[PDB]
Order: sequence, then C-alpha cells, then structure tokens
Amino acid sequence: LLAEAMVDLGAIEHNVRVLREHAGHAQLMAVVKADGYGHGATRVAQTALGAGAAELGVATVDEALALRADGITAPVLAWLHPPGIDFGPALLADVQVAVSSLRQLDELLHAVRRTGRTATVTVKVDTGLNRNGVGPAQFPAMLTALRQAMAEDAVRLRGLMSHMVYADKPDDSINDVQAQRFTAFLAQAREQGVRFEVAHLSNSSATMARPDLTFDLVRPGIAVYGLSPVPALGDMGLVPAMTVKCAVALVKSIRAGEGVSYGHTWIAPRDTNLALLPIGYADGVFRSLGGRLEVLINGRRCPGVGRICMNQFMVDLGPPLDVAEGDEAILFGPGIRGEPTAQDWADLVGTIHYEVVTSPRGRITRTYREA
Amino acid sequence: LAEAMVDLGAIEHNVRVLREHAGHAQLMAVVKADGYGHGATRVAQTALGAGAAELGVATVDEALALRADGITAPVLAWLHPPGIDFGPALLADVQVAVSSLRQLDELLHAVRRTGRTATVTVKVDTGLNRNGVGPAQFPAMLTALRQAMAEDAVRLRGLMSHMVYADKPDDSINDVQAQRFTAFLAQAREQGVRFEVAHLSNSSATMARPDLTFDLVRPGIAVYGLSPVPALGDMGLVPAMTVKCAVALVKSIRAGEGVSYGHTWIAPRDTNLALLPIGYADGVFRSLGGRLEVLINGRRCPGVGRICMNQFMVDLGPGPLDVAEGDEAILFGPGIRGEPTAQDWADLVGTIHYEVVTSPRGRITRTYREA
Ligand SMILES: Cc1ncc(COP(=O)(O)O)c(/C=[NH+]/[C@@H]2CONC2=O)c1O
Ligand SMILES: Cc1ncc(COP(=O)(O)O)c(C[NH2+]c2conc2O)c1O
Ligand SMILES: [Ca+2]
Ligand SMILES: [Cl-]
Ligand SMILES: [Cl-]
Repeated sequence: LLAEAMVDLGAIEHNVRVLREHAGHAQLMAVVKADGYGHGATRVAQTALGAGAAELGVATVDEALALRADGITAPVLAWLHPPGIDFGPALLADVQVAVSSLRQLDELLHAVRRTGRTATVTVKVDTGLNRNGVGPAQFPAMLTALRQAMAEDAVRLRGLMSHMVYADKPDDSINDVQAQRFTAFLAQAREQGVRFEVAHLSNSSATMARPDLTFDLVRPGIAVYGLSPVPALGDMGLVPAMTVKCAVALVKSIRAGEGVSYGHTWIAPRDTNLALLPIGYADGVFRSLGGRLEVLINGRRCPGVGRICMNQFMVDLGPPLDVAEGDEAILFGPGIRGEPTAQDWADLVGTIHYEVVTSPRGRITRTYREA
Repeated sequence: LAEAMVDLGAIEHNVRVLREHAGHAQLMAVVKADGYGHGATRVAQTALGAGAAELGVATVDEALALRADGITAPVLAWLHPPGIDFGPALLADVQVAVSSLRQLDELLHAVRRTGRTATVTVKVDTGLNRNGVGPAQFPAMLTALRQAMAEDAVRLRGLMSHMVYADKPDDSINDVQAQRFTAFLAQAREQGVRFEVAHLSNSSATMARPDLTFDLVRPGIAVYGLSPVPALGDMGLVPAMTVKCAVALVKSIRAGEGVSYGHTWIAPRDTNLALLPIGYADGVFRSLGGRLEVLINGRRCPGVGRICMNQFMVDLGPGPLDVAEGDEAILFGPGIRGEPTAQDWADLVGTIHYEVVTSPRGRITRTYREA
C-alpha cells in the first residue's frame, strides 16, 4: 500500500477497559460518530462492545443506520438531526433518538404514529454549551409534552443528556456548574411527574478526571481511540490506536544549494539525501506541517523539508544511507517506537488531536490490527 | 445536511478559457486527487466534452479508476511507487511517465511479460528536484529508449517537466526552467530521439506564460476555476465548487452567554445564532473558527466560537431575523452571490485554495449541477 492508517483494535479494547475502570458502576456509551473519529465506526463499535461497552453514541441517524446495516444490534443513540429528517427509519431500526426541541419531539411523535413504533427517547438539554439542546425556559413544556406522550405509550422516556463545555479542563468550575444545572433539570422533571431511566453528562475528560460528576452513563469518545482527553497530564494510561505510515517512494541525492518543492522554500546547506513520501495535504497531511513535522524511518527522526504538496512531501535523510526505497516511515502513532504522536501534530499545527485523526484519507488506506 | 456542488457548466467554461490561452496546444486536464476534490470521473467527462484532449493523473490506480468508469480518452500517470507492476497500466491503455532509469527498466520488464507496447512519457527534472530524470541520466535514457523504440517495445509519446513557481510567472526561474526543458528537447534531437509532444505548462504557465507553451498544456487548478495566480484575480475563470449546508437551528442568545467549547466567544449583545451542522471532520478547518464568514440569504454571517468536529455556530446579528431552519448557508463558492471564495479560506488560515477544495468530505456530499 502507498500509505495506511493502521487502527490497533487491541489498543481500542485496552482503552475501553481503562475507561470502564474510571466509570465505576456507570454504563459506558462509546461515541463512534464521524466514522469512529476516523478509525472506523463499525470495527471500533464491535471491539468496544466486546470490551464491556453497553451502548453506542453517534451524532446522526444516518451514522446509526450504518452501524445497524453492519449487523450491530447493541443500543445506539443519535443526537443531531437536521431539519426535514424522517425519524421513521430510525424507529424501524431500533435507533434511540435524542430530541433538543419541541418541534423535534412533535416530528418524532408523527413518525411514531406513521410507523406504529414507540420511540425510545432521550432529551438533550442545554447546561452551558448553548448549541442544540433544549433551553431552560423551554424545558417545562418539553417535560409536559413528553409526559402526555408517555401516558399514551407513544414514547419510552429513556434518557436525559447534556454535553460538557470543556473537553479538556476538568478543574474549571463550569464543569461543576453544568453538573448542578443537570441536577436541577432532573429536579424539574420530578416536579413535572417525569422520571428518566438514565441521565448522562460526561465525555472522555469528565469520565477520567471528574468521576465525582458522573451520573448514570458516561459517553467517552476521544479516549476510546487512545488520545489523551487532558493532554497536559500525559497519556493517562491510554494507547493511541491509530498509526499513520507510508512507504518511501524515492530516495534522491541533492547537492548543497539546491532547492526543494514549490517556491524552493528550503535550500540544502549540505550534500544530503531526501526521501519522497507519497502522501500530502489531499491525504490529510496538513500543509501547515511543511518544514515542521518529523517522521520516523528505521528508528531515526527525519525532518520534513520544503512545502507539503497535494500528495507528496520530502524528508531529510542526512548524508551512507540506512533508508531504502520501500522502507516504512511512521508519521504518527501512540509513540511506542519513538514516532511522533497525533498530539505532536496538533501542537505543530495549533489544533487538537481530534482534528488530526479525522484527517487521514485518500492515499492513506485505513487498516486494522486485531486484538 | 451539506454539499460540495460542482458546477459542470463552470468546468466547461474554464476548459474553454484554458483552450483559448493554450492556442494551438492541446489540453491535458489534470484530475488527480479525485479531481482535486471535484470528482475525477465527472470532471474528466465534462472536460473531454468541452474539448480537453487527454487526462493527467498521478497514479496508475487513478487512471484505472477512470478506465473502470468508462473513460476511453488518453490518460497519463506520472507517480509510481518502487517495484510497481506496470502490467495493469499497459493492458488498460494507461500512458506511463517514467522519472528514472530504474523505473524505465520496470516498465520494459512489464512490456516483456505482457507483450504490449508502452506509450511512454519521460518526466525530466528542470529544477523541481522532486522526482524527474536529471540531465546526468538523460543521455543514457535516450540511448535505451531508442533501442526499445526500434523493437516497438515503447512508443515515445511525450517529454514533460513541472514548473517550480509558475504562480510567480514573472520570476526568472520560469524562463530558466523553460530553457532547461528546451535543452532536454535539444539533447534528444541531437541523439536522434524524437518525442511526439513536449509539455511543461501547468495552469499558471498556461494562463500567464503562453510564451512557454509547447505542444500540450497540463492545467489542474484552473480547470476547477481556481486562480493559478491569485494575485492577478480570477483570470476570467469561475470556481466550480460551492460548499453549502442547511441551517440546522436558529436561536436567540443573551449578552454574556458563551458559545461552543471553552466559551471562547462571549456574546457582547443579545443576538441570533445559526447552527451549521458541518465541522472539521468534514473539512471545515478548525483554524477557521472565529475568522470565517458564511453567506445566508445574501448577508455575511461570521463564525463565532470554536469549530467542532461536525458543527459550528454563526452570528446572524440582532437585526430582523431573516434566516430560518432549512435555509442555505454558503461557506465558499465562485463569489457570484457575494459568498466567500476558496481563496478567502486560504488567506484566513495561511494555505492555498488547492488544499481548501481537497478538504470537504464527510457530511459534505459531492453533488453536480449539469452544464
Ligand atoms: C453529545 C456528545 N457526547 C459525547 C461526545 C464525546 O466527547 P469526547 O469524549 O471528548 O470525544 C461528543 C463529541 N463531541 C465532538 C468531539 O469534537 N467536537 C465535538 O463536538 C458529543 O457530542
Ligand atoms: C506533473 C503535474 N502536472 C500538472 C499539474 C497541475 O498543476 P496545477 O495546474 O497547478 O493544478 C500537477 C499538479 N501540481 C501540484 C499542485 O499541488 N500539488 C501538486 O503535486 C502536476 O503534478
Ligand atoms: Ca427557507
Ligand atoms: Cl504526487
Ligand atoms: Cl455534530
């Protein structure tokens, strides 16, 4: 293969088991939206469920229907629904639906009537993120409509959910504030005669660093893939599951003073050897990594030199060579063999590892190492 | 949810513009990287129908996909990993550009196994120093090619090279590369080796340095309507890709309320927001957060707060609400309606429109407007 994103499913399993320890008695909902954060929703889902995950979480019904079509029968919740969505197929596929407005519930209820299928409903309430979540003023009317729907067996009231404002800052008081708001929302449900089976607020960071804020379920995403939910604390006993690597497509000598890639942005101070790596920014190698990233080849860090092109870039191998055409170069991974990490790319680019692992594509073929 | 709508009428227009600038020269439309994100097969079909004579791609794999999709026009591939079996290319009538003596031997080995004449182009280094045959090795290559031609093992179709900095067309390096390219043609003429065609020109050279046009031009970026010399304006081209999405939610917020992760934006005034259900896993670069604008019903609306994995918020302002759920937000396009361009994104995060248009993916479904 020209290049591959190898997902280690034994790393996934290990990370799920680590997360279950932090979750204690709370059930684990593994978040596999965005094609398993670029790792493959179905294969990751299967591994996580086998490692103790109780439920799966995705953004869209389409993501849940994809898992169902691959044979997944475990519970799946979807919480982002565009205007015009037909909830019918979700109901027929035993997909759980989180509603974030009265309009969305009314749309779900029309789908229940059309399909004859009771909806397993979760309500997504806003505790601070201010995105798609029922606002505090609208929550009582939401409870009222849910109770009436429940009283006619049109819905099963499964969940109350919300999402944390900080994905990596557990010490910030907004975490405590959101957990208090969530508790007051649960008290509002009580005064309106409504009980949810379960309530959940916690992402990877809250699960691992704020276990005092854990409700009935936890919803880890980033930590399942092994990426630290609080990078300032280290790897947190997790193992990043994705290793991006590619073959050395060409070894080229150059003389001191010669330029490389478009605009000749880098000149050779000494006679040396370069390796052409046949992936580039169309494959998810951020162009802004040019002249900053390093790759690991046969145990040594080799710096990128010159601009990253659409499907290739060059690294400096130095001046006799221990690298051959066809040898493997590691761009990032868990860091076990001394290679860069997804967090290293995030630091160089000014982003987060979430964006790094959803980047590889095109020439970078996704592959799996079994547990 | 969202789409990258490719206007094939724009493609047709751009190909016509490029043929006008190419004058007598035929056009090889460059459709690598799945048509720079616009769809290699659909763009190739359209470009051929507007008078492109040939197609260019990086890999044989890319060429074989075009062939599998029913493309019968000539296709040239110019980036091959070491140890490739050129058999499949030869059987599928894929032209092969060789960039080293070793690669030519790989090709002639495949000619011997298959019994099919190779239609060969020689890719020569005139200063890019990426791949390409150097002047030191070119005389030996000509001697070998003359011997393969004699036995009909190769048809000597093309000589090619690639410009280092043609988007700075006044730079002398362009003249220098063309003179080196001429020296290669001269070296072949004096050694009694004749190529059917020679081509040096990318989009920039084609549009801005017609004095450097040989027998063919090889435009990629301009076929997609993206300016090959941004500083000169649109150069009479029309960007073919419009990235747009449905407004998923409209909501009011109060002054002092934070939005999105980390509350990195605090509302300075009561205002209305729109939730746009695409994010960095869909190619909306996270670094655009708080910098980009979208167009909704003729008005520019700034992004506010962090861009999330699959959604971000825009500020509709406190004026009369003129946006509804279900309305269309344009992220970038040609600019005909006042929307931002791909170049605008490139300016904002410090890249080039090439990378912008190879980014949209995920929830951003590729769609086509017929000519
Ligand atoms: C409702 C809900 N519950 C749990 C998770 C999982 O959160 P993480 O454990 O931090 O991966 C997410 C994911 N949110 C993505 C991550 O990137 N930006 C986002 O908007 C989520 O929307
Ligand atoms: C041999 C050859 N010939 C023509 C074109 C067309 O280049 P353009 O007209 O600028 O789109 C390209 C593509 N040059 C690149 C731009 O970004 N990454 C690249 O590798 C090419 O490699
Ligand atoms: Ca409308
Ligand atoms: Cl390439
Ligand atoms: Cl989302």
